[PDB]
Amino acid sequence: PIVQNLQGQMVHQAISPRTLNAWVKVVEEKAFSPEVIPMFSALSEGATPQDLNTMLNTVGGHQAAMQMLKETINEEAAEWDRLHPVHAGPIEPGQMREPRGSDIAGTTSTLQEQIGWMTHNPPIPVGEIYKRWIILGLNKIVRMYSPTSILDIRQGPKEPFRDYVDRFYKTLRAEQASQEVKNWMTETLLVQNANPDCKTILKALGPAATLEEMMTACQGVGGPGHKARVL
Amino acid sequence: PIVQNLQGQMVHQAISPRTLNAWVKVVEEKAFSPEVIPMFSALSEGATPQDLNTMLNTVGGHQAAMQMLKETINEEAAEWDRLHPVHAGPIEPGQMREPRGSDIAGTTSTLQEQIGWMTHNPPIPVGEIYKRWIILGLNKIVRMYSPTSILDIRQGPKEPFRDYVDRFYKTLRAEQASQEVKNWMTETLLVQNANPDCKTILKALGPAATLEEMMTACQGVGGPGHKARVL
Amino acid sequence: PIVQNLQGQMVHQAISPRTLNAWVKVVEEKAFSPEVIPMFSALSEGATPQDLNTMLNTVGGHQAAMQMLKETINEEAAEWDRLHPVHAGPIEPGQMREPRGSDIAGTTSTLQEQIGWMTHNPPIPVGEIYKRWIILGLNKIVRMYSPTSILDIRQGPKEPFRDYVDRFYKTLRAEQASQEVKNWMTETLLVQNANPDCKTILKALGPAATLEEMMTACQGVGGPGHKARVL
Amino acid sequence: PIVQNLQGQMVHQAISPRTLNAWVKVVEEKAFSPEVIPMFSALSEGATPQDLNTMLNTVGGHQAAMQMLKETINEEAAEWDRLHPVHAGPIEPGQMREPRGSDIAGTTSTLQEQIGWMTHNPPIPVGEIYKRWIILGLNKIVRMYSPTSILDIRQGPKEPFRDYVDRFYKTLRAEQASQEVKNWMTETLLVQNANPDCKTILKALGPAATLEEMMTACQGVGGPGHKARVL
Amino acid sequence: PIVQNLQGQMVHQAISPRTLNAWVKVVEEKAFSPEVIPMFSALSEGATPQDLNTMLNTVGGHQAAMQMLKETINEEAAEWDRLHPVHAGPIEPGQMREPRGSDIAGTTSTLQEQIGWMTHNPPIPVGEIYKRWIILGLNKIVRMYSPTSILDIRQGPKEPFRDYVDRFYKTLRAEQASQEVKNWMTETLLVQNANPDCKTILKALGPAATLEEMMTACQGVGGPGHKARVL
Repeated sequence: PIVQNLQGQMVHQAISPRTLNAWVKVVEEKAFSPEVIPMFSALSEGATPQDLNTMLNTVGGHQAAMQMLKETINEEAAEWDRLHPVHAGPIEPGQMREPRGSDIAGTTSTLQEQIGWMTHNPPIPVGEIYKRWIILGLNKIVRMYSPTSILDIRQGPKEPFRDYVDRFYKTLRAEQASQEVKNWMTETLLVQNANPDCKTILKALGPAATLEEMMTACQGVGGPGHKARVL
Repeated sequence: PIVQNLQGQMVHQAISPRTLNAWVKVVEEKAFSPEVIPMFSALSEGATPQDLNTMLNTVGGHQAAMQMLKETINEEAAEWDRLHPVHAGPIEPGQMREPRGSDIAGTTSTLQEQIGWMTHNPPIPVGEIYKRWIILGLNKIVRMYSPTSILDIRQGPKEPFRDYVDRFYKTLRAEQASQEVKNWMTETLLVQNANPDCKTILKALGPAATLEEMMTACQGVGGPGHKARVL
Repeated sequence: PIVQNLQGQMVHQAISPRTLNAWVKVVEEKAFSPEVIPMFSALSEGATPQDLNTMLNTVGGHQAAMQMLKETINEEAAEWDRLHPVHAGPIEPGQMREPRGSDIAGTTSTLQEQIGWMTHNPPIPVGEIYKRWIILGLNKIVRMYSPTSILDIRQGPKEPFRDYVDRFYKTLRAEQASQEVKNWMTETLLVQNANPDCKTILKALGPAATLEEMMTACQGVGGPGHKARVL
Repeated sequence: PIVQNLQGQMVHQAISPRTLNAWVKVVEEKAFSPEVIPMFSALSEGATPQDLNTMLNTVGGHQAAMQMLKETINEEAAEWDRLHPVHAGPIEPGQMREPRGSDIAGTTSTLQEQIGWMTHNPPIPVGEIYKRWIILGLNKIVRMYSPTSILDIRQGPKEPFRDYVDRFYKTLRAEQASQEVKNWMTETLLVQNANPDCKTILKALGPAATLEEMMTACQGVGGPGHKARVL
Repeated sequence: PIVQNLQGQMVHQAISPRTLNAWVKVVEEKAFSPEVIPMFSALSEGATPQDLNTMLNTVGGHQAAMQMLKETINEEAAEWDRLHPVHAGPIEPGQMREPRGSDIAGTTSTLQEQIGWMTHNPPIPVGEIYKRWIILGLNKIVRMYSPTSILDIRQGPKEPFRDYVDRFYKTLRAEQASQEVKNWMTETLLVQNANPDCKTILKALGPAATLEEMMTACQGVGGPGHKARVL
């Protein structure tokens, strides 16, 4: 990634094994979970295409998803080719050539030419384009190895209301659908699969208008709320 | 290692005992498996010929593999002797001698004579060549200690397609043959040594179809498929 | 047949005795085969009616086929006489007469007259009209002798697909079907009159399998007599 | 077929019968095997599309394979048609008719209408493109006679090496492996799937070997006699 | 192939299907036999490298031997490449580009290049250069079928002299043998192991006598072979 940004934002240092082991511990245990996306992003803000490749090829497990990520990136580098009819040398004497999808993806480009674009004035941000495409793929794998299953879950007769709404709101985050389809998940699907004693409170006070009332309401079904596993 | 933080300037910083502790603990655990090869390249980025030796000899185990690398680096040292002369014209202050394959190996040279070639204008690539001879040399270990006959690969009787292709790539990564051969293993042996019902769906789909189509297919063969347990 | 030039000077010669010696080998071998229908065409290029009659007369055996043909062609002469518009007569100097079913046979036309119509720009293409009449009867010959039944054809229980699939397309080579129906026969009935063990695999491969995978199906169920030996 | 004459005019030579009798015999004897392929190509030179139909459709046996070729030509005529649109650009007195996919196939174009593209400048190459879709079709059919697994086949215990070597190279000729691959099968698989007593010498002699040296290897399996075993 | 004078206003036309058809009929009837190679030597005069490889390709059988010919060919071309290094390359009024051994083998030349060398002055006859290497490929096979054992081919007193003629001249000519080797071989394998009543006869003649006086020797000799001599 680039280092010493207050001094100049031009001088580099290779990806840290500490950084890679925290990615490799995510990629085992949390790769399929929505939280992958901001942790990856925070880790790889300021990175080179070389850095973005090196995190994924460091991974020893989940080799189909690493392949799924490789597919998404070619599918996107293929779109850059149909989007941009780019030429080989400089179209303007005195300036850089334009990057292609392969130069963006890190196949046809040295660390020097990658940071040549980012450091050139004005910059051309060849890893800010790359990291987007790994986020398309992280969204694609979050679906592929781990779909929502929101019909399947429900509140059982001795099961707590708060913990069931904690699951549903995680499931609804992981969901990639439009807003109106998810709005029905909250105002009908939740109300339908809740226990009937929690159902009265759901239908009275509106889940599209309050939730704090219903964290205090409905504490018989799953039993007293201070004896709960999460505390 | 060399570190840089200001443009045009090189400066050394000493190898850490904690950098070495991490190294020798992932060699104890995983040996020289592909998850270590771009972690080592990231560990040894700036590393001198003095420091590389320092990583090579701090390892206590896996000595047959280490010895197969000692044979490999000095074969390459032998080859640098073959294609370049020995430096033996007389030297003076303000005159550097040109490296032998052993000066590149660090096995007849002091830190000052090394960091001199390396911080030079324009620099001599004395740290990058030795690193290369270990990265080739680990690929050389990996290919022998690779346990799995890719020719004799077969799907589990209750196994899902999704774990089968994931196992398939993971195994194929350490096999020796050039990538055109890997590509045909992937077409051939994955369609043929899947479980019988699947092997027909891949024939209907096609051997040359896109990896999403192949990853999606064959679910519920061998009993129900399954997904990551983070919702 | 005539002699081609670019001089318009189109001289005539009698049919080659060799062209007939090749044909009277072909009539004995291949006379009710699908092979004889463009193979007649291949030897009768530039034919006058007298060359088309001469091929007919030079056959000694298979008189029941040459007779059923000659019937068919006389029906087409008679068809063309009902098509013909009666009594146009010599109402233009510089204008050839309109041809009847007898002129196209060669029955009320002399050889010189015949080459006239042909060598005219645009032609009146009498010999080709006759040839199409003959090919049209030769199709009717193959239709009436050769296996053409789609409900009689079937595959036995330990019978290769390789030999079946071949004599299926040889059945429908000879048969007439409109395109829409010929799609339906190849799709529907070829799979359906297959044996239970092949047929499940052919349900499996379906219309989704490409014809290189489809029409080589069933080799591990048909055993060593259904696989190829390698010569 | 056609000969070029008098400053770009072409004039027909109708086929020789002794050509036509050979051509149908080679298919009747060897089917669609490797050898027919350069011989069809030679039949295909100096001929318009309509002749190539007369030569191809004369095949009366082998009709499943001929469906697999025919449906290749059907498919390739669609690719070519949707590639170049007929009559949608600039047009004027004296221009000739522009060719569809149907016209290259010789379905919707006439004999001297096929020559009309051929005698134009720049000239259009209707024969060679048609000839091209047939040759690609005939490279599919050779693999119908070749083994479905080339890893699982092996030489029997008392079986000749000379047959074995024959069989492997004739296999590589059907399959049409990539260049990295092919070089790796003559080195690895041929060695591994020889019989264990043919193995011991072929490992020892190795794969730099010259073919006579290699063919005079493994005569020990035959045992002692007056005959040598390479014959 | 090429028609008219090679050192003249040479012309090149498209290949007869007959020439490939005829050759491979001979090969399938008679294989690599002494009557055969002189037919191939007669065809080659006026055939281009592309034509010469199209004949070699048109042979479908006999493939361990056809490989040994392609290997022997490349071994002549490798030696030729090294012997005859390239001089200067493309010359604008000069040679279009100059051949190397793989060009003359057809391997890296297209037909317009093969025709441009022969239509240069001095003409380079690449099929005449090619022809001799190919005949060495034909010959290389037959020396394989020939016994190499001098112990086994030895004369003895029981069997007639005519019958040692095939065995002798088969092994002797299995490679290039000089006069010095042959007189060693005629004494040691033949004339020293004759019948004792023939030995003094053949000893006054000596090893470099003619074969017709060795064959007609032993006039007035009784014993084995005396009813089986020509005189």
